[PDB]
Formats: sequence, structure tokens, C-alpha cells
Amino acid sequence: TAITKVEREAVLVCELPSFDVTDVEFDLFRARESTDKPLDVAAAIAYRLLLGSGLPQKFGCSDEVLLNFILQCRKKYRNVPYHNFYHVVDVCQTIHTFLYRGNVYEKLTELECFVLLITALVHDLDHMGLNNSFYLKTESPLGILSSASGNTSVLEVHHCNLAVEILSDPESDVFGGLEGAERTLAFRSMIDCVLATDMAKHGSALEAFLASAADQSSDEAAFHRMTMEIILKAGDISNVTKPFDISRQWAMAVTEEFYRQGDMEKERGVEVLPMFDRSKNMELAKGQIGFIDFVAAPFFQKIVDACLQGMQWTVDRIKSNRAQWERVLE
Ligand SMILES: COc1ccc(C(=O)Nc2c(Cl)cncc2Cl)cc1OC1CCCC1
Ligand SMILES: [Mg+2]
Ligand SMILES: [Zn+2]
Repeated sequence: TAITKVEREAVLVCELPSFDVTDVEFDLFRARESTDKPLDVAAAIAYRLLLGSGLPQKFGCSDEVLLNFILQCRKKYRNVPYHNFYHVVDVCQTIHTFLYRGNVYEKLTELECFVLLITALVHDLDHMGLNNSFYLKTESPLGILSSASGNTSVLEVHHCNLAVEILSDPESDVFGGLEGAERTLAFRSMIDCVLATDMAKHGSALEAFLASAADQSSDEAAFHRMTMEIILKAGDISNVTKPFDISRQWAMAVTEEFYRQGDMEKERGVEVLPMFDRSKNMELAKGQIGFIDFVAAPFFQKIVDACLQGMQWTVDRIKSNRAQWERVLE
């Protein structure tokens, strides 16, 4: 279904006064509250980020095709508490800061940077607020296909299907100005990156990045592809790297989405992990401190020390946020 001029214009009128979408302290929550059309403000933010990068122009992507693409993506996000359009616009904004404030763009081609910013916006398409384990536990029809065809990444394959669908329309094909090996690389790297966001692949992903970083000269292509995967993963788990009040609001949203999954599991009589169990009754800080200690702090420290020195602020902020969660526990 084609994007209309009227849908484009409602995005184009958002001027985002008092916001700098390129800054590491940018507050998407404040942006959403700033008007009564937060879906338009979010789309404008994505649009300004992509155009501001100078990348779509270089790869033959018109302003209009870019905006159509952003709006086709937006239509395929659901009204779930966390994995909605605001999460992927956030991931897009965050990756922009890693590339340009954290100087990770130096490690990548311009095309790879363009693909990363585009891929941020597709990477969770039509998320329903249930994780891969739910579909597997319940033998949902919606994930029988995945296991039957040799992959457990039910959601991520689904996101890729839909990204390909959006891009198949010339009106929203942001890769339509590419040809040959470049067009092929855009699609392949986009899909590799989305598939790599499955946290069941987190450990192997991180360890494959660290290996290629320790020896970049031996296989440049591999290092480029792994750097893209790790930066999309970094954007995806970046909530704990933000100013505390922003970080706390993301944590509230993730937790509500998890609890809704847990409630559906109780309805089905299947297993509910404590992290998903509304009845255990919080507290927010305990879950955050745990996620920081066991997942997020070691991830950012390892990728920063290995390679990505310009992203040191992520480690600093994680440390800071952890201390604040400790104070909230009294
Ligand atoms: C804002 O705090 C969190 C942010 C993100 C995630 C998280 O697991 N995100 C994620 C998910 Cl849920 C699925 N695939 C990839 C990723 Cl990165 C998890 C977070 O904390 C959870 C909630 C209680 C402990 C873990
Ligand atoms: Mg995902
Ligand atoms: Zn995501």
C-alpha cells in the first residue's frame, strides 16, 4: 500500500526544536512528549538522522524514497510496550552516535554505515512482544516453520522477510540506487546483521568480533561484517548506556513487555522464568543491575578495549547507572 503525500507531510512539518538528534544525551522520551504526534516526531528523527549523515544522497536514494521507507517501516511496528517504532528509531539514533561520535565510521565503508542506519529501522519489524522461546515453548504455528527449516531465530527471520518485502517496492527501496556487488552487499549485510540480533547468538557473535578485531589484516571482509553485527547488537542493548532517567524509562518498558509475555505463559500453563513473572513484583533496579553485571558491562568493555576506543563513554555511563540503581535500592 503506497505512502501518501499527506502521510509524508505530517512528518515533514516536525522541526524538532530544542533537540539535537546527533548527541549522545538526546532524549527520545522528551521528544515523544513534546507534541501530540509522537509517531511523526519519531519518523522525523529517523529522517533527519539519515539525511544528516549525507549517505542516502550518495547512494542514489531520494529524500522521498527514504521517507516512504521510514513510513513503511513504522506501519509494521505494533503497539507493544518495548519492541515498537520508538525502539528502532532509538537504535538508529544510537548507532549514529556510535558511528560518528564514537568514530566507528572510520572502520567501515560509507555503504556499510548507510546499511547500518537503515537496518536499525527494520531489525524488529512486526515484533509482537513475545520472544523466540515463547514461540518454541508453545509450538506456535508461527515458529514451526523455523525449526523445520534449520534455524531457531524465529523473530529475526520474520523481521528479514518483512524488510525484503518493504524494499521490493521501488517507492521505498532505499537500495534502489545500488547495483551489482553493492546492492548484493547491502542486502546480505542487512540480513546478517538482523539475524545476529538474536541473543541466542550473543556469545558467539561477541567472540567472533573479538577474534576478527585481534587480527583485522588477515581478513578485512570478516572484520567489516562482524563490526556491523556488533554495532547493531550494541545499539540494541544500549539502553543501559544512556543518561539514567532515559535508561530507567527504557527499563520500565522492557519489563512491562516481559510481564505481558509471562502473563500469557501462565494462561497457557507453560513455564514462566522469574524475569517474566509479574507476581514476583519487581524491583526494577535488581533486574537492571543483574543485566549490567552479567551482560551489558562485559559486552561494552570488551568491544571498547578490543577495538572501539571512541565508545568509552558507554562503559563510563554503565558504571554510573549501576551506582544509581544501587542508591534506588534505598
Ligand atoms: C532496559 O533494560 C534492558 C534492555 C534490553 C534488554 C534486552 O534483553 N534486549 C533484547 C531483547 Cl529483549 C531481545 N533481543 C535482543 C535484545 Cl538486545 C533487557 C533489559 O533489561 C532486562 C529487563 C530485566 C533484566 C533484563
Ligand atoms: Mg530483535
Ligand atoms: Zn531491537
